[PDB]
Amino acid sequence: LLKVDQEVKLKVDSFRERITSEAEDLVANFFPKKLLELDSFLKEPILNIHDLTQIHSDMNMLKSNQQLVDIIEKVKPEIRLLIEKCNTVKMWVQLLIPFGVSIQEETVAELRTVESEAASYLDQISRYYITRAKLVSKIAKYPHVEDYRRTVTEIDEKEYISLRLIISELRNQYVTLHDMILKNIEKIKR
Amino acid sequence: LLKVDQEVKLKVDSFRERITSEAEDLVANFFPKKLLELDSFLKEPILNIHDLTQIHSDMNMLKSNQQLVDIIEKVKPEIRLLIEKCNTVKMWVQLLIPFGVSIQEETVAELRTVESEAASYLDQISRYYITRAKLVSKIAKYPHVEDYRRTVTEIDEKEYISLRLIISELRNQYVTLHDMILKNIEKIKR
Amino acid sequence: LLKVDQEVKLKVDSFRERITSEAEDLVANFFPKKLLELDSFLKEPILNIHDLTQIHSDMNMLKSNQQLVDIIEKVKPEIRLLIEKCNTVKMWVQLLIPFGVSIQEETVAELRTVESEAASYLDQISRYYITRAKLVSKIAKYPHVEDYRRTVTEIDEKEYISLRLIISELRNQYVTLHDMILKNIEKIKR
Amino acid sequence: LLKVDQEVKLKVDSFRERITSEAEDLVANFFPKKLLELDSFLKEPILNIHDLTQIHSDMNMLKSNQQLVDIIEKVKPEIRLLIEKCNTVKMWVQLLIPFGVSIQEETVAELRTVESEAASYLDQISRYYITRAKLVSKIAKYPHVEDYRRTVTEIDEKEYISLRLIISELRNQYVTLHDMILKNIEKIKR
Amino acid sequence: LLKVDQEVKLKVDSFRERITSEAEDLVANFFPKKLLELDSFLKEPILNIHDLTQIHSDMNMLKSNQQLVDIIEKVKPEIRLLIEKCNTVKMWVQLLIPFGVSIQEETVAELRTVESEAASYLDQISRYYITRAKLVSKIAKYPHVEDYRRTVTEIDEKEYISLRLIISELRNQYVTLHDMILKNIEKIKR
Amino acid sequence: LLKVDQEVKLKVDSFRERITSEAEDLVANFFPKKLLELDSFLKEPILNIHDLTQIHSDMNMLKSNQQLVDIIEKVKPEIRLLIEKCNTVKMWVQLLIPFGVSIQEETVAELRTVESEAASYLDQISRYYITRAKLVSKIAKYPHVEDYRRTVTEIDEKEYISLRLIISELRNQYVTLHDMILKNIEKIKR
Amino acid sequence: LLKVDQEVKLKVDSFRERITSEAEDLVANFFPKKLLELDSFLKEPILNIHDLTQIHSDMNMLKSNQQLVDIIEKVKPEIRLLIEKCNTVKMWVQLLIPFGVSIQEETVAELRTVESEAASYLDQISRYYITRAKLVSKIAKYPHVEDYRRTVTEIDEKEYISLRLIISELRNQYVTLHDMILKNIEKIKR
Repeated sequence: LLKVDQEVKLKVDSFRERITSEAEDLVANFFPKKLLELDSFLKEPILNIHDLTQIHSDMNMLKSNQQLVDIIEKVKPEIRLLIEKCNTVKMWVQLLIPFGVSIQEETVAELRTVESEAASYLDQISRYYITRAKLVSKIAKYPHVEDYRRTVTEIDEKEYISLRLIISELRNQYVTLHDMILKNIEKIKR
Repeated sequence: LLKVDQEVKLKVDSFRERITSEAEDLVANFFPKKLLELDSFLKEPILNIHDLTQIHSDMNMLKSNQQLVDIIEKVKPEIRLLIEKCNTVKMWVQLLIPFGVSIQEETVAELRTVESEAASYLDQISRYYITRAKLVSKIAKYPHVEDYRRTVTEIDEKEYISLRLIISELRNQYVTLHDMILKNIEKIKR
Repeated sequence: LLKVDQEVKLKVDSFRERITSEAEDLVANFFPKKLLELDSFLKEPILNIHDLTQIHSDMNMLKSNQQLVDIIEKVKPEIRLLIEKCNTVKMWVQLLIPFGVSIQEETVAELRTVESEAASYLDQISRYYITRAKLVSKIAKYPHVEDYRRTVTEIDEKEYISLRLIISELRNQYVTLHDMILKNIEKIKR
Repeated sequence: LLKVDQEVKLKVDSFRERITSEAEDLVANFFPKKLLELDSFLKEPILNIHDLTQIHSDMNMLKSNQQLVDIIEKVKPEIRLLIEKCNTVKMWVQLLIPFGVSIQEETVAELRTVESEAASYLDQISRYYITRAKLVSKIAKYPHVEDYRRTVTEIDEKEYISLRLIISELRNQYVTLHDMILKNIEKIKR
Repeated sequence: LLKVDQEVKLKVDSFRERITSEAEDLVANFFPKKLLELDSFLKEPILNIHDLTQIHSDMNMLKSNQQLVDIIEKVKPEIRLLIEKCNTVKMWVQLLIPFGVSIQEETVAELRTVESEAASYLDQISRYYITRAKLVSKIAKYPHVEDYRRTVTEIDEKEYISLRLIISELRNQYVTLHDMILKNIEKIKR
Repeated sequence: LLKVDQEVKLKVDSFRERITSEAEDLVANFFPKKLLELDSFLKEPILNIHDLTQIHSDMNMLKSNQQLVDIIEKVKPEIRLLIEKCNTVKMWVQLLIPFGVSIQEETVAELRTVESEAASYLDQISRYYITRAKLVSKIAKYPHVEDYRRTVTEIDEKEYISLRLIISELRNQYVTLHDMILKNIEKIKR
Repeated sequence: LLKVDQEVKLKVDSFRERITSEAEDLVANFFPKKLLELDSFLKEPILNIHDLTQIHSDMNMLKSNQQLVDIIEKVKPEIRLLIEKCNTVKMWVQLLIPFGVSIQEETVAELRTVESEAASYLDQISRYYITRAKLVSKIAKYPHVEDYRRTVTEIDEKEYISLRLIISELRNQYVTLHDMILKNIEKIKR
């Protein structure tokens, strides 16, 4: 009835071994290394501006806020890395064969939530660009209304607080995931 | 009261046998073969670009991003295959006659979820085209606003990360489904 | 207090007998006959095109996709038949007088779900026409944007995969309903 | 503290008697009579057209589909009658004084659901007119797009299947309500 | 720590006595009197028109339906009275000091629901005016489309069935509330 | 590890004492005083108009309804006072240290609901102004449609019934809150 | 299998110590200091205006309300500080290793809710600017409608009550969080 070609099965077994090796190295070495790198990034001066008047840009309908754009470019690669690394670790947890079954399900759900939240971060950076564009377009059509000029300054300041929250939250995820997977794996294995 | 013509019943029984044979071959041979093919596809250079500056396209309102379009064309057939193959396997699980009843219901629900998620992937590729079109149309109407030019570059980069996530997720589904159906079928049969 | 004219009651009893006879014949003979007809329809070449480049239509804002329209015309009568036949069977289950009561309620709920899903299929065919029309209208207003031309090709391809899914799903419903009603009726009757 | 004028109380008691008499006659005689009338209406040729090409109307932006309008005019009075008759029966169930209390609550909830569904039927007939109007208006603004012409034909065909479903469903409600109220009243009274 | 001026407390006690007296008279006398008045109103010829062709108004974009407007003016005061009277009774139930506590909570919830539903009735009369206005405005912009003329006739007929349902439902509330409060108060008091 | 500067702690303790004193006086004296003031306000002639024809304003697109605006100005300060006073009382309940714990949580939830409802009242007054403005703007663009003139009269009448409901509801909150906090505090303290 | 480089582990341990020290100082000293500062801010005259006629600004489409803008500028830094400080404390609670486990989860959930509410406050300040702008734009297009002029005055008054509610609510959070974390930490540690 159901049987597998030995040659195909052997090649599949190598895939299982490769995923396991990548996951063990990622949790043991990559996750800790990133926590140190992100903590230093928060300390850097660009993400620690005391007064938000400086981030504001000057217009007469054209230039985007250059200071904010540069911060976004540094943030985007880090969000992408968490999404790619998390997917590999999640598959390793699912592949592992085990009370123990319940613990494994909790770990997969927790990893799944981190992946979904990361996508939200990428989406919010995209939403800021479209929203700022609509308001900047509005200023040209109705020059006299002061509030339209005021809203564009507010959207720039809100993004700065938000981007710092994303970097801190990604650093939080690495330490929390590292500790949780290490404690849970011993129970899941047995 | 209720009785069936023998000739009609015999022809129906052949349909039941045909569906069962296709399902056993699909789980035992097709699902494993695809996992190997998709894993190689991820390794290929086009899906592994290190810097997302290269994927960006240059405009003066016309050409779509050629590099992204080519990647989408390769991804679409694979999503279609999972939808067609999953439907045949789901019917086999429903047809099987069996604690055992509960296990069978779990398998049908799990297969149903994979089918619905696959449709979502096809929908997101469609949404990207309509959204990019609206933003490209906006650039022509309001040339001066820089943010509108910035949003179209962002939508191209977001799609690249998303398409790679779809290929990895489809590879994840094949290994997870193969293992789950094989373990569950022994219990369902008895 | 409450009593019924004998002449009116006799005519009502004939209605009850007529509905019962139609239902028994429909489950025993019509449902099996349709499963065979639909399975052959899937095998036919029009619903099995290997490459979706062929289904694409050529425009300079006018002609709809002729190949897709012809497939839709064949699909619509089959969806209509399931809705009409299911309503008659559902009334027979409700009329039957019976643990047994719970089984009867499950059957009515299952029949009700199949009826609602069938209406969804008719609605999706309608939505495709309105959506394709809006996008085709957009191409004329903004000729230069390539993405608008690309979206109309994508909507045609998505519909082809969807229509085949509807025919396969209707075939799935007939076999599942036939088996479920036959097993459940013995328990419901007793 | 709390007491009622005898003259006012006597007049109220006559209202209670009148509602009870109308309800007993409606369930015993009106509900059965309607089931016979609606069953004959379904048999009539206008509601049984084999091919939906005939219902389609011919345009060059003006005339509504005459065949569909005539069917709607016959359907509207029947939906109105169920709403008015159901309200009187529901009040009788609430007035009755009684395990028995739970049975009474189930009957009121079931009667309430039938009343709400009937309102939905009246609403859908209204929605078809507004939707067809918008699409017919669109054809004039953009004559070349064929899909806009195709959608108006589809909306006419969908309505025909829907109107027949309403007549069959109203016939279903009468038989189901008649049987349920008669069985439940004996328990509710005691 | 916490104590109240005797003079202020005495004046508050008079408020409590006044609310109690108004509530007892309203449930014992006002609620029954209204049930008789509304029942006669339903019997009156204007609310009982057999054919809905008569309610239809004739236009060449100007006059509202005079017959419908007159019916609405009679209905609006009655809906307002239920809202004002119900609020006073609800406060009396809350003030009463008492198994008994649970019964009191059920009565307040039931009174609260009647108050909210009454507001819905006032809202629907308002919605009809805005909706009819938009459709009448549409007829002038696009004279040729017949369906726009058809929709305005349909909205008038739907309102007539709805207004009669409101008057019957308000009559239903008075009898149901009268009976429920009288039965519940004895338990709540003890 | 964790310790507090004595000087800072002493100043914080004075804040705790001040909040407690304000709350005890507010529940014992302010809440009762307001109930008497609001009850007299309802008795005043402006809020008791018998016929709603008088509130209607006469237009030829300009003046707002003066009678309604004056009533709104009196209502707004009272809604603001409940929001400010409720916040202080809620903090006192949270600060109190205690079966007893559950009673305290119920009181905070009840106080929180009253605060949220009060904000809704302020929002509805704002919505009326924007909605009336849109309809008044519509009358000028399309002078002939009578229904647009009719809707503006209806929105004025609906607001009058609504404003009286707000004043009565605020009076209801004061008596209910006074009684509930006094009964609950003895249990919470012990 | 899983092991960590000693040098990397030592650097991570220093991160854990640094976060713990910052959290203990923040709860013991920063949270109490802020409560005193905010309480004085509420006492200041600008946030205590008796009549809201003064906050209103005079227009002939141009100037924003200067008095309101100045109040917003003072409020924004305080909301930002709570978001940044709360994130550090939340990580300390998660890092702590412990009935005790349940208490820790409650504290993290409570801290998470305070962080989300703070973001809502920043969002509402942004919404006021966009909404006031749209209404101010409307006044210019349609000068005659008085209600549009009335709505802009109402939006200014609503914001003043809202900003004072934010400052009071932030002061409430500091005292509640300080007390809760101090009581919970002893149980969480043991």
